[PDB]
Amino acid sequence: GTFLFTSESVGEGHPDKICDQISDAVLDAHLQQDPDAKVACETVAKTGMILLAGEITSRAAVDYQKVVREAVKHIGYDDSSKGFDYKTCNVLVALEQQSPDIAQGVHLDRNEEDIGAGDQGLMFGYATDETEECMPLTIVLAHKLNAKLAELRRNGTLPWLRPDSKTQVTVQYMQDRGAVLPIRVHTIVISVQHDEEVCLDEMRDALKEKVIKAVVPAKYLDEDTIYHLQPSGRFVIGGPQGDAGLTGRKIIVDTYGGWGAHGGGAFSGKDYTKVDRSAAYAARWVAKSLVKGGLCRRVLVQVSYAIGVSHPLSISIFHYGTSQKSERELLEIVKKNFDLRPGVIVRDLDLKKPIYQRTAAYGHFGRDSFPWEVPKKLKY
Amino acid sequence: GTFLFTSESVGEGHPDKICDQISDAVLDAHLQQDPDAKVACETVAKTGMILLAGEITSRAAVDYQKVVREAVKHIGYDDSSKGFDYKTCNVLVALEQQSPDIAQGVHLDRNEEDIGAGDQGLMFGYATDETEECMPLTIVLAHKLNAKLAELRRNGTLPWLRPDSKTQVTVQYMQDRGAVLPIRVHTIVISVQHDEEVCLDEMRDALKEKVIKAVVPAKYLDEDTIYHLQPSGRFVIGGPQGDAGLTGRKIIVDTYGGWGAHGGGAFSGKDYTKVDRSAAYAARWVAKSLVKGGLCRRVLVQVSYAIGVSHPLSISIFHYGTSQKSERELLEIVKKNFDLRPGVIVRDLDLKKPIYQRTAAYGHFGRDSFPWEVPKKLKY
Ligand SMILES: C[S@@+](CC[C@H](N)C(=O)[O-])C[C@H]1O[C@@H](n2cnc3c(N)ncnc32)[C@H](O)[C@@H]1O
Ligand SMILES: C[S@@+](CC[C@H](N)C(=O)[O-])C[C@H]1O[C@@H](n2cnc3c(N)ncnc32)[C@H](O)[C@@H]1O
Ligand SMILES: CN(C)c1nc(=O)n(-c2cccnc2)c2cc(Cl)ccc12
Ligand SMILES: CN(C)c1nc(=O)n(-c2cccnc2)c2cc(Cl)ccc12
Ligand SMILES: [Cl-]
Ligand SMILES: [Cl-]
Repeated sequence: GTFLFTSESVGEGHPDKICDQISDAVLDAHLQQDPDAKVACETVAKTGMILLAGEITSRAAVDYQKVVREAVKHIGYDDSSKGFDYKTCNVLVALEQQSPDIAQGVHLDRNEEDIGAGDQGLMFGYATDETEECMPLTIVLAHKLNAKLAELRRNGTLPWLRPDSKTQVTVQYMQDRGAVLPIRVHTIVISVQHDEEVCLDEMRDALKEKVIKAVVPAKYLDEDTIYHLQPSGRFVIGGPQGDAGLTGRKIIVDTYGGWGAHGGGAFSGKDYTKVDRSAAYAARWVAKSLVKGGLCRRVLVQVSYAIGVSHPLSISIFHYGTSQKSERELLEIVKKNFDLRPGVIVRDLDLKKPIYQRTAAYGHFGRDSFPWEVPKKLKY
Repeated sequence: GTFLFTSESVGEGHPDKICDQISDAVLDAHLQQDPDAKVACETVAKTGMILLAGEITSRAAVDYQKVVREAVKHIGYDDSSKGFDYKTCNVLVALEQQSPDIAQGVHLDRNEEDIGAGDQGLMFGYATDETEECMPLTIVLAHKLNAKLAELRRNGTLPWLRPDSKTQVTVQYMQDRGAVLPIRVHTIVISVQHDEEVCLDEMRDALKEKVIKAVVPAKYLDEDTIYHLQPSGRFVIGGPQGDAGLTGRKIIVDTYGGWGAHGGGAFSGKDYTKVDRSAAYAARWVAKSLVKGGLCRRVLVQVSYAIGVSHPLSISIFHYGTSQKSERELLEIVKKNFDLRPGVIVRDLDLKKPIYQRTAAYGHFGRDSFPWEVPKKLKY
């Protein structure tokens, strides 16, 4: 019954993640002034460049240069020695209003509760009782390794660190009637951008002793655990200079690390009417409510929409064999307890609040008791 | 045992898909001259603009203006009345060489068979016996609906059609010990860009009679099937003008339509050393080989890598209950029959061949007998 499973995560300065965080900084800036802003902000990053491209209709007055540069500053790209600098990079803007054809079909002259979905699409929610926060251990550990690197960079413990990083964790699990039980960590990868002066051995020793041991419980690590630390051997060039980044290119890091499923939609840079985000958050809320409600140990929820239509077109449940109730019965419980119209999700999950930049690194789920992480008490 | 499942697809002129096709036109142009080109070409599309951003090291001499414009011409954006024109759009290039830090850690001075993975990451392959081509019926039908729209546009049957389209199909399935059996089509969505003169009723009638009936077998359609045809009511503005597109924003349309799983990596614009593409193609090849070999009715394969390391870090199998063999036994059969080092996959799947633009619309799998679609005869 033993098997392996692998998940990855990336740091705040990974170029795709920079784009997600800037897209969400833009969204938050609009929502602080206009809770009903319609935002579809894509970000592209390459050497010396942040480009914003997309569609925004809003009553807010947003200074894009300031918002972009402040987000890059927070990430830590503040000097040409690091490969990118918020003070001196190019910020280019290609933003137009939302298509009036989309606006008239989705929200114009619609009662909020009855607003149409902002697009068609499919979305999934997942939860697993293997951790208290109901997330896969593989991705929780991968996120925490990136967070630890940023913590040691910011407190000056390891001043050779730069903001761009990636981690990957392979866990060996056992299973019991579809539930999964972590046994040990089989393999860890860490790659992180660094300065020109630190040597490989110093970095590898610090990554094992100050990063991995500070995050992964010793009970999961043994003589057979495989460590791939700075496996490329050199990572001085990094950030957008090493690799072009785009918004919505880390959708699996944003969600379940390979577990569960994904409908394809990106979260960052989108207001609640874009069901790629709101319905995925609601589906996480449903899945976590079923697991914390004791109805199943693990569960996957699919939902889908048509542009301009409020009610979902389909809802489906997969319990991996971890419920005594059938998937049909669980689906009936979901339909009796949840209303997944976007105009209802916005109220239940408070989705006009400008907390989106906080979601754009380290995963959107299993952290900070955001509304979609607080289970709903189920009646049946 | 009945349940619903939904998948979507998009047309060649969907703005994200335009980007994938241009990224792969660039890759093919390089591979036609330099089979060993290192390509990481992202594309961004917004009103009047194609931007190329990324990293290419190649001995080829490529005329980016010609390659981009020819790809847009093929798609059908050839006039300002359609919202985008290959003859007159802006083509901007932000392409640099591959990072020397990546090159030295991945491939420089390495025997080809022993080249390192071009990045860390996780990838999945999936196959299902529900169709001859071993793909989910939901996504096969969704792709064929987009192909039919492009066919009727190009042959002048429905001259009001434009290249930007989306479709979505919900199938009602039965199940038998983990295998899935399609029963009927529950809901179909079609949204397609159109000219200013055609009315909604004309479009809805043509979509049902000339598109859906020409693709979906009548046995799946009944009095209860729900049709959402042009549900937004108006879609004159389209393509990049209606919505900014980016490479690698249709990764679920490119693969299994929500079924199976995804590791997060985008395919288009990348040469074989980027395991996001090559290892996902090899994992599809493994999954299809297990199903066509009669070992299981449905199967999921995970693989993972570390940058600079040739052998995968992990391989895992999930058979959904559709094999008499355990997942451990199937994994042993996979390890005895396949070598998933990128420098071996390139040879088995002929991945230096410039056929990538052909993969960049209508899904990378279940079509055209590409090498990853030809099962390997298994020994055990
Ligand atoms: C390996 S790059 C993708 C391939 C790249 N576009 C190329 O031209 O080969 C993906 C991510 O890996 C990380 N990376 C960049 N340079 C690296 C290096 N020298 N060693 C390890 N990881 C690196 C960064 O997080 C980057 O965004
Ligand atoms: C609905 S748009 C995404 C949201 C958009 N960025 C916004 O500003 O609201 C996603 C895709 O839907 C399609 N689309 C564009 N305009 C549409 C319309 N008026 N009706 C239906 N689908 C449309 C195109 O394929 C487009 O790429
Ligand atoms: C309990 N086991 C054995 C697994 N549980 C899962 O949920 N999935 C899985 C993950 C994502 C989508 N579909 C299924 C697995 C996937 C693989 Cl490749 C291997 C093992 C498992
Ligand atoms: C056989 N049935 C009942 C299903 N089979 C699947 O393979 N998955 C599935 C799809 C993707 C990832 N993990 C699992 C399902 C997912 C849902 Cl939400 C509902 C039903 C099924
Ligand atoms: Cl990456
Ligand atoms: Cl889209």
